[PDB]
Amino acid sequence: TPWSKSELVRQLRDLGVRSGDMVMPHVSLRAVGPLADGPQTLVDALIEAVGPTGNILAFVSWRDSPYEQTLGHDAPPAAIAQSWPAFDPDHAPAYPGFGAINEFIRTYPGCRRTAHPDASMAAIGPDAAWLVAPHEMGAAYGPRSPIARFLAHAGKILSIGAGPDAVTALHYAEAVARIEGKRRVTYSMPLLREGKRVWVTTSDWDSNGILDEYAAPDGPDAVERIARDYLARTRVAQGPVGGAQSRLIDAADIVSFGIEWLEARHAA
Ligand SMILES: CC(=O)SCCNC(=O)CCNC(=O)[C@H](O)C(C)(C)COP(=O)(O)OP(=O)(O)OC[C@H]1O[C@@H](n2cnc3c(N)ncnc32)[C@H](O)[C@@H]1OP(=O)(O)O
Repeated sequence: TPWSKSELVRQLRDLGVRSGDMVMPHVSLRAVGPLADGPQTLVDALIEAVGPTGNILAFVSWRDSPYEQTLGHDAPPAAIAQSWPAFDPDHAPAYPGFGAINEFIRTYPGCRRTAHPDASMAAIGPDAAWLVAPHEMGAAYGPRSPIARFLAHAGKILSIGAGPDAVTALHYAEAVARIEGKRRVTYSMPLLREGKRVWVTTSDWDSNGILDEYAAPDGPDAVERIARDYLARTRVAQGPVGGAQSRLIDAADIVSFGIEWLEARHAA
């Protein structure tokens, strides 16, 4: 029998979600189980849990991000630059690999979208416009990014049946950690400025592994190793959301743990 919206709200209340919270969810819909009206039931429950003054922030990215097609080039290759669609924030579908719930979040009425096509975040609430902008190329997940403002607003990370590798907020820890040999990447994104399509090439921290030893694809990255060490040492509210084992993590605490984690293992 499918979970109802009221049942999910009660579970979110037991986990510790309160009205007015700023919550960032990472969801495995298969772990949640069948819902009354599909994935929209969980979206409605999250919005009711945080209340009218609460906020939802999701890393949704973009289904058609030309990341690999422009990686390692000082400019988009000719075939990519001439035909790739421009990133239209209010019309770009989310990246499916990060969870099918994100396409329901980004299409919710009133949801805002950041202008960074590869690191695009979706936000719902009174602080959505403040979270969503600015999000310029070269500041994907570090300072001046929605994650940075999320960390400065007592944000909570809601892992619903998702693995420790999904903690997007830990990309901020990699960005500011004073360690040696941090990996950087160069790619190009097609932006939409005043209806005109503009290619922007930038360099930023490698979000697929900040260090060489964490960047192998077979393959736990620095995010997974930090999150596993954190969850093995920290008391965190845990309980069911639907059929999924869930965690409500203090974002500022796990990021401070991540900075100390990286700086303790690598010289400056
Ligand atoms: C450090 C970083 O930044 S990592 C980047 C950010 N990544 C994240 O946030 C990921 C968080 N989520 C996770 O980690 C999860 O474990 C995942 C997404 C990787 C895998 O979990 P899954 O449950 O297998 O994927 P998902 O959440 O999308 O749900 C899949 C179900 O939704 C279904 N579905 C897909 N689209 C729709 C749709 N429009 N309508 C209804 N159902 C849909 C799929 O068919 C599937 O159902 P099925 O069992 O019948 O095949």
